[PDB]
Amino acid sequence: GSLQLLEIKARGRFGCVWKAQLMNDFVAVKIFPLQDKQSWQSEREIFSTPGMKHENLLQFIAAEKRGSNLEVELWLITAFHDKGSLTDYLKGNIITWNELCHVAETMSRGLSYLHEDVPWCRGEGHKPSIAHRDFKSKNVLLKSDLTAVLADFGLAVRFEPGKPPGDTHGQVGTRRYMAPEVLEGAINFQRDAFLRIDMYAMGLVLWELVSRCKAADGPVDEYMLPFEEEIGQHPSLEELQEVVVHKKMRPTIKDHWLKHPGLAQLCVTIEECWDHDAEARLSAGCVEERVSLIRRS
Ligand SMILES: Nc1ncnc2[nH]cnc12
Repeated sequence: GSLQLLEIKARGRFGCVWKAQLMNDFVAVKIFPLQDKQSWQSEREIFSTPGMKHENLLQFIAAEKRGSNLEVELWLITAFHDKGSLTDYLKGNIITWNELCHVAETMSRGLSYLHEDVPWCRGEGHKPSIAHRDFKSKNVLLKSDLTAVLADFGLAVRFEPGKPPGDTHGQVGTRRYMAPEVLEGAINFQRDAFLRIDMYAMGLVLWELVSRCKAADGPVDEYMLPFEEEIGQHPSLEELQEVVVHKKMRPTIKDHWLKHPGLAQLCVTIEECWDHDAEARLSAGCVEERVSLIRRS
């Protein structure tokens, strides 16, 4: 190769992302140990679906089966986004209202577009809807200009009559971002149903953005993960089930945030996104449109 590995950037779930050098540029190389072949094959099949060339989805370069028995590593080469992920960005920066609006609209744009069935993409073919299945601020990367890029499709599932998937399990996502349906183990293998599970998680990602924005007044608090403040960064299926399902709670929307006309309307939108009733949640496309028209306020 002229592929030259440089440094570890992210420790992913089933794989590990290296900054790497290719030709005169950088590329991200995710390395799967050989027991995670089926995450590498899942993830490469998603990237290989028609119409996945899109400004707000991570871009695919190559998948390499580096060898034969017991030596085999599985490499997946995508574009490298130096600015990194949204969660670490939020960890170290407080963002402007224009930046929030831009990351919110491009992030819902890339999600609505993942979610979208496109009868035909020229030279390529049918793009079915795709549910992410692990949507979170770790999995939203950021361009130089803060444009959102969705990443990490190792759990994504296509809704394509006739091309079925492999083993698809019920509770596969990061626990903190799990819709109550999911926590309770109750999930129809239907497109609308999975989409709405993604939308509950984008709701919490929106919250995270709002929580580190300069909100024309009060001080801005240090970044926390959804529910890190209520239970832990981690604690289990059982505590989330209390706080999220039984007691009905969500990350606090601060009173003083409501005195900004933009943030007031974005929080209304968040609350519809993370509604207990799955059927009451907005689609990604309706969030993209909302965000656009709030910017315009
Ligand atoms: N985790 C990551 N951080 C930065 N750039 C990436 N490009 C692909 N994955 C990436």
